Amino acid sequence: IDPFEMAVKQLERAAQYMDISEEALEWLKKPMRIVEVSVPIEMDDGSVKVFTGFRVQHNWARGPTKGGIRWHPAETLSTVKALATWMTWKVAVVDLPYGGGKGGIIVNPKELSEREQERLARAYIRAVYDVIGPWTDIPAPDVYTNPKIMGWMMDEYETIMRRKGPAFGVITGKPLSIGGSLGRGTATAQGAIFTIREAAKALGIDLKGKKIAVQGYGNAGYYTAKLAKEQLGMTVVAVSDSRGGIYNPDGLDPDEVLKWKREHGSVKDFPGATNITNEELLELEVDVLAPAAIEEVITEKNADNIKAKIVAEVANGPVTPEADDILREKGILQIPDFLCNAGGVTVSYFEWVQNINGYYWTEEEVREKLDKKMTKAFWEVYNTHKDKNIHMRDAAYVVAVSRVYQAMKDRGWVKK
Repeated sequence: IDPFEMAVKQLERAAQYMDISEEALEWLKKPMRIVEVSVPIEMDDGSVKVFTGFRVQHNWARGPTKGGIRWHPAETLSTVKALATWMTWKVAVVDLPYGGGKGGIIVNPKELSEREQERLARAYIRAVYDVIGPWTDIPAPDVYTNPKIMGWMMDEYETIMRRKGPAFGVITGKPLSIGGSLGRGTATAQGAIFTIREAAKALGIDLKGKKIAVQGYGNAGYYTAKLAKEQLGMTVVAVSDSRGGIYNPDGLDPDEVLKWKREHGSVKDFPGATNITNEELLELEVDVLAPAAIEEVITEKNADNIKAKIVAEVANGPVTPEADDILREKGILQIPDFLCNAGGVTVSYFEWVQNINGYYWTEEEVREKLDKKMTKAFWEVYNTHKDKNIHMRDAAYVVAVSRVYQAMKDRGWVKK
């Protein structure tokens, strides 16, 4: 099952729930520009190896395209195109002046040296310079790619551009020393927490004293649990990793859990915590469940056993459509996967704005702006949910596609 076909099928599913012209749908089913380039670098042994690089710009009706760069040995053009299509709706649902973009290199960075990684980043910039820019296409960190690569890429772009403009704004996720932005580390978790708070508010419930269970204990789940406990006052009762999971009714402190994980190798054998597997955690009775791990974790098999009132899809697509329908029939409020984790792209947009303006904000300003954006986006999606009597995921798709379609119609690209 190809990923781009999956994305197109999802888009058609969304379109049959809204009034959109056929020509606009056909336009949206095709990326507007796809760039495939060869990336030659010099290895440490002296030889020259050529890698395959991609840069897909799905749509730029609303503004310059946005999207990360992946360095994964399993990268394909279909995956990049599907992720660019997903990024279009992701930036549209938050009402950002951005389009959809995505890049990738077919490479295994685990076997590349520090110098070789720098050469790869610089060569990728030298190859895709003609299709990227501060107002054309803004890359971002992604799978197996870190802010250090962002700094290298920005330096190479500035060298090529000869400092004729805001070279800091060409790429986001940069280190603080060079055009970086505060609050980037906790962006996704902050957005997820804000969406969870808004969902609980809408449902008429109090977070203070409520249980939460988080699956996956990476950089998105640990901050989610942390900020949940501080801001929402919720009692974290269960966390899990790929190896295993733990559960303790009284409450878990994520700090020593992460310490233990980064000292033991996994989040298990915690004192007073019962060792449980991911499936037991998923079916555990809680108030908020936040899957922040490998995709497709809530399927039709365990959909009925879920007892969480709110399911926050922090990860990218952890719920299958059939399990999604089952959860909807059970009165479970699902936050769309590309709406819950939209804090990262929002903070990236804030970083781009700071770079473009030459003025940089503080932590509090970034946090309050992110709160405003997430609150407005979630209430828009929820109002569409209630007005159209369609699925929340479907409501988010309707909102995003409606915004993109209006932008296209205003530009005159589509006449209907």
